Amino acid sequence: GLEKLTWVSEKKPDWSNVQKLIAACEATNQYTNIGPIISQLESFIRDSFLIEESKAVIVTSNGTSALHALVGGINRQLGRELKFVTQSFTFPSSNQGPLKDSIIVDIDEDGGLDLNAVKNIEYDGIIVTNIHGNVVDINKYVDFCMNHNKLLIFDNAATGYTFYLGKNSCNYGHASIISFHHTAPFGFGEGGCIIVDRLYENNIRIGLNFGLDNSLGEKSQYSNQASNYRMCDLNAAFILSYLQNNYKKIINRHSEIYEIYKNNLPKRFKLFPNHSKKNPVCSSICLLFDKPFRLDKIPFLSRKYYKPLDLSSPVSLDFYQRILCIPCNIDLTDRQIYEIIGVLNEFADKN
Amino acid sequence: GHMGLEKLTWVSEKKPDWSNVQKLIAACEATNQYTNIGPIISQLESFIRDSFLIEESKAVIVTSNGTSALHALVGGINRQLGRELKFVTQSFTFPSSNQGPLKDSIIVDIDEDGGLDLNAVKNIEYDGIIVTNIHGNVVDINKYVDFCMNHNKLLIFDNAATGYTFYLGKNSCNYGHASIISFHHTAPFGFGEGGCIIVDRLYENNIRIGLNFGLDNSLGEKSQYSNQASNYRMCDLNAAFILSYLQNNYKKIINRHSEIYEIYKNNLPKRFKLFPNHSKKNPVCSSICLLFDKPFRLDKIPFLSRKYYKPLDLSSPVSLDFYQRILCIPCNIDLTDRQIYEIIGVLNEFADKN
Ligand SMILES: Cc1ncc(COP(=O)(O)O)c(/C=N/[C@H]2[C@H](O)[C@@H](O)[C@@H](OP(=O)(O)OP(=O)(O)OC[C@H]3O[C@@H](n4ccc(=O)[nH]c4=O)[C@H](O)[C@@H]3O)O[C@@H]2C)c1O
Ligand SMILES: Cc1ncc(COP(=O)(O)O)c(/C=N/[C@H]2[C@H](O)[C@@H](O)[C@@H](OP(=O)(O)OP(=O)(O)OC[C@H]3O[C@@H](n4ccc(=O)[nH]c4=O)[C@H](O)[C@@H]3O)O[C@@H]2C)c1O
Ligand SMILES: [Cl-]
Ligand SMILES: [Cl-]
Ligand SMILES: [Cl-]
Ligand SMILES: [Cl-]
Ligand code: NA
Repeated sequence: GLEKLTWVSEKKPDWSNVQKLIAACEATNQYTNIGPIISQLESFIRDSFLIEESKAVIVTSNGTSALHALVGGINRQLGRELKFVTQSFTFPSSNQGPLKDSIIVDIDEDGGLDLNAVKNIEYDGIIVTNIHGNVVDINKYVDFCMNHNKLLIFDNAATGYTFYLGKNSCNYGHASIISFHHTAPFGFGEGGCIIVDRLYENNIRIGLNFGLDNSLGEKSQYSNQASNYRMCDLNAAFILSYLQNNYKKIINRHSEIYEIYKNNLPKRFKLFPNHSKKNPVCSSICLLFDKPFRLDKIPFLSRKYYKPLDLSSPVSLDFYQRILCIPCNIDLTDRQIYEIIGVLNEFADKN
Repeated sequence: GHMGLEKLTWVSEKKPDWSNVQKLIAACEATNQYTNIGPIISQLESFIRDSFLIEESKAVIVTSNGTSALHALVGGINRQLGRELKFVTQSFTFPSSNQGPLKDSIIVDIDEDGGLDLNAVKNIEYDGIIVTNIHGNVVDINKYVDFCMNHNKLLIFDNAATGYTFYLGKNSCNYGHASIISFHHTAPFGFGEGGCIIVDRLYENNIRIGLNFGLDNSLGEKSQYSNQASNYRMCDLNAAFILSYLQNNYKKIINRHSEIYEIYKNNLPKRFKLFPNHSKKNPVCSSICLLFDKPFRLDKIPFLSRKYYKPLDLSSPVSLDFYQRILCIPCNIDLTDRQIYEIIGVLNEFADKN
């Protein structure tokens, strides 16, 4: 039964629908530099993911370029290269591009950047990762950054539809980013999205286009903080089509998969720390064993994320050593989930 | 009075060969591998090598866009050498070469041949230079090669707009340590977004793993991200649209762009010159770049036309002079010879009155 597990659901273009969308590009020859699909996808994300009016929805080439475009747009707006802190327990994106010199601190046992490690250092802002659809105690980060006059970015690459105190977690902090990578529940190919305070929208949007704004004619000015960060309308069509056809099923079924693990926890495993009242929509089901173990002991498709960016961060390393990332996708059967739980019970008994 | 020119577009009308694109992407549907180097990437990199004639000494590495080809190239070389390398770029170019890992590159003027003024780096500390082959025109490539050899400097050609201009019998992309090309929709060979790195094999591995955050899955637990890396890879969906467009069009684009250049070469309007170019055969141009003898405004030209490049440093005098004197005329496979002569008619009329 577990032989046919896949990391990602089988995804295939709805060709008739993708062709209908890109017909708009064919009619004007505008397939990028903000063609006719970008507004359609940004709208659909706003309305389907429930983003608030005080937030821009800005699609980009990938989750990484969503984070980098966000920072570059903010840097240009403030006339300074801002210094960010990120947690060790995250993907490389938050220590690359305009963040290549970001400060790396440990997480606390609740899965997010340890606020204790930024008490006595110089920084403009923090990046907190909501791990694989799970969310931190978001209001403790909002409150701290408010009291210290710091920018707050949520790395929601893997966290497009987990609700915190009645709204999409993407609506908290000054900004968040989402990934539409093929491996994300909502993704298809490559893509990213910035959810950000309107204060920064214009500088971020022109910052996808080297800083250039055609509407300014002769005073259009590049920024050395910008790049080519835009989403191509081809990619926007594939992602919008996948979302139109699947987004509601993904939300419901991922929540149901979470329910089975929550009510049938395997022996000596705990759910990854989460602070949502309703079940999170996960990119994988993250469990923590009570002690370090190797993946090669687990006899079905599984992974460990995230190898600490700084291998010296103790909680990050402990989590990495104890974590199991189980496939979570709309192809999973309840039968496969109960078989996985039975295998992990057996794993615990032998280990 | 020129409704015959009302239909001019900057770019040829491009539409997917849906059957060809669907055939290519069926490889992705079979395995669910649409990115992270799916089954189309090797096919597009092979097609570019065989079609553009890239030597076996060079890796062909596709990327998300021409800007990411340049940035992934520099980020991979930075990782291999163990430091953030200092590049000089020319003011008369696109922003890409003063962004990302090049955000602090040194900017210098061009000489009147359209490339980086080598006399301007006399007393600078730098590791390499980036020279822009403007809109398919090439610089005296061997001048730059000899200089970078004598001075032990890395040489990158920004060929964003220059995928098939030959210098001494080989594609200009084959010269220096590396070049990059753009498959942006606005590029003759482009469709949507895309880029390509042509680079000495010495750097191939660091650049390829640098598309994937510096991670190498073949190292297992020793796989290690680099702060010099990013997400720079080309999505196989994009590879399929670009490959299909190249397969159907690249030979016609080379021949037709050469034919269009030939008409301008033999019917130059009064007081305009061809942008400087050092190839023996006609270049393959993203636009026909003419220099008027005097500064002028685009709003005097009664047909679709542009100016490139606004100088990155507006205190670069040769760069500003070119900008003020340049006219970038549409060059694509939809243009009729009849339209080109109506354009030259308009530009003689412009010249006599300015
Ligand atoms: C020397 C050099 N180096 C690097 C790069 C970076 O490559 P990449 O990252 O691929 O853009 C470039 C890129 N040059 C290109 C760039 O790709 C494109 O956006 C464009 O810039 P820009 O003129 O600012 O873009 P635009 O105003 O939106 O479009 C130019 C014309 O192109 C038309 N166009 C534009 C997009 C489209 O989908 N279809 C289309 O027909 C558009 O209607 C307009 O008529 O031209 C540049 C010369 C370069 O020239
Ligand atoms: C916290 C955080 N922040 C930022 C980003 C950056 O977003 P983006 O720039 O979109 O990747 C991310 C991205 N995380 C993702 C990333 O997008 C993806 O490449 C992947 O990384 P990695 O595990 O190194 O890649 P992989 O080894 O190629 O693929 C993981 C699995 O996914 C399967 N896969 C992969 C690609 C595909 O097309 N189809 C497919 O089935 C693949 O077969 C394998 O089983 O997972 C990360 C968790 C993040 O987790
Ligand atoms: Cl809640
Ligand atoms: Cl679908
Ligand atoms: Cl030659
Ligand atoms: Cl075609
Ligand atoms: Na054809």
